[PDB]
Amino acid sequence: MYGLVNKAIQDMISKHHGEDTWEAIKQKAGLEDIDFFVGMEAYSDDVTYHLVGAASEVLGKPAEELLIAFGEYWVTYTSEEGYGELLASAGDSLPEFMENLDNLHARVGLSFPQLRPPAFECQHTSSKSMELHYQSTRAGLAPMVLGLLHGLGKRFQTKVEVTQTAFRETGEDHDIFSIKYE
Amino acid sequence: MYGLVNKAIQDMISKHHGEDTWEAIKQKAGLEDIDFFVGMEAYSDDVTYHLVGAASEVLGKPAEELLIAFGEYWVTYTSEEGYGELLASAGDSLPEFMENLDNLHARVGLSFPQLRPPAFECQHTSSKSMELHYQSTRAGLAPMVLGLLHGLGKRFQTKVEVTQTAFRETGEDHDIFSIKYE
Ligand code: HEM
Ligand code: HEM
Repeated sequence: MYGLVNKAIQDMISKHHGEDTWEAIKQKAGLEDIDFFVGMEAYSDDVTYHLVGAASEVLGKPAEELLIAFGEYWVTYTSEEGYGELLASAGDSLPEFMENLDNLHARVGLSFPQLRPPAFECQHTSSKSMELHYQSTRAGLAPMVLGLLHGLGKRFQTKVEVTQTAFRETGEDHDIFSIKYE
Repeated sequence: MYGLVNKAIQDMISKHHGEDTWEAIKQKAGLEDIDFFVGMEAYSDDVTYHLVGAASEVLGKPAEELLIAFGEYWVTYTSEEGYGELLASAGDSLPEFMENLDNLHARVGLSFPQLRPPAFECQHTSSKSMELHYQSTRAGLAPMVLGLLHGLGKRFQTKVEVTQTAFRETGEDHDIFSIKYE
C-alpha cells in the first residue's frame, strides 16, 4: 500500500503509545533501516502486514483490534494531513458519504496511480439503515472498515451501529455490513 | 431451547410487524398447532431454527440480521419479562457484565434445569478493549451475540465496536470477538 497508510499507522501508535514503543514495533517488523515512509510511494502490502503483526505482539492486542482503532484514526488523520477538503466534499451525512466513497477513491486515484481502492456498494433498507457491501483485492481489512464507519459516525455527530453479517474469511462471496444510524 | 426464547421471537416479530406477519411465520414453520409457547418448558432447538428460517423468508431478510435484532431485543425483553433484577445484579458496566455472564447463566440454571448456556471468557486487552471468547453447544448464533452486545451497549450508554475474529463454523475452536468500548 502507499506509504501514507504506513505513516498513519506509525502516527497513531507514536501518539497513543510513544516512540520507544514504535521503535520496538519498527524493529520487530523488520524495518530497522527505514528512517521514514514516503507518503506518495507504493510499498509492498507485506510492509503493512508486518507492522500490524509486530504491533500486535508488542502491544498485546489482536491485529483486528488495532485495525478497528486505525480505521477510526484514519478519518481524523486524513482531515488533518492534507485531504480535509476532499473529505468534506464527499458528504454532509454518513449515508451520503458512503454513497460517495467509490467517487472519493477515484478522485484519490488521479494523484495515486498505483491505487488498488476498495469497492463499496450501498443497499438502503430504510432512512435509518443500510447494507454496505465491501469488495477488495486484499483480505482481513473488514475490521478496519468497521472502524472507519464509526469514525464517520463521530465526524457527522451521528450514532451508528455496525454489524458484519457476511464474511469472506468464512466462505461468503464478499464482506457485507448491516448499518443502523440516526 | 426453553420456551422463553421462542416467546421473545414471537413477541419481537409481533410488536414490529403485527400478528398477521407472525401468523404467516407460525404457519410456514409447521407450528400451526401451537396456541402459545410455555416459557419455563424445554423445546427442541428445531422449533427456534424453523422460526428463524420461516421469519427470514416471510420478512424478506437474511437470518443473520434477524438473529442480530433478536439479540438486541432480548436484553430489553429480559428486563421487562421477569429478569430485570438479575440483569441489574450482573453489572454496572459492559466489561463487568460480560465477566459476570457465566454466573448469570448459572443463576438462571438453578431455575431452568435443562439449560445449555453459553460460556463467555474475557481477556481484557486494555481499559477500553477486550477479546471475548464465546463457546456453545450449538452452531450459528454468533450474529445474535453481536446483537446482544449492542443491547448491552445501550443498557450502559456505551459505544461498542465489534468484529468477529474466529469462527466455530470452521476448523477454528470457537467464536472469538474483538471489542472496543467507551
Ligand atoms: C481523504 C480521504 C481518503 C483518502 C485520501 C484515502 C486513500 C486511500 C489510500 C491511499 C488507500 C490505500 C490503497 C492502496 O495503497 O492501494 C486506501 C485504502 C482504503 N480506503 Fe481509503 N481514503 C480515504 C477515505 C476512506 C474512507 C472514509 C473509507 C471508509 C470506509 C475508506 C476505505 C478504504 C479501505 C477499506 C481501504 C483498503 C483498500 C482495500 O480494501 O483494498 N477510505 N484509501
Ligand atoms: C438477563 C437474563 C438472561 C436470561 C434469563 C437468559 C437466559 C437464557 C436462556 C434461557 C437461554 C436458552 C438456553 C437453552 O434453552 O438451553 C439462553 C441462551 C443464551 N444466552 Fe442468555 N439469558 C440472559 C441474558 C443474556 C445476555 C445478556 C447475553 C449476552 C451475550 C446472553 C447470551 C446468551 C446466548 C449466546 C445464548 C445462546 C446459548 C448457546 O450459545 O448455546 N444471555 N439465555
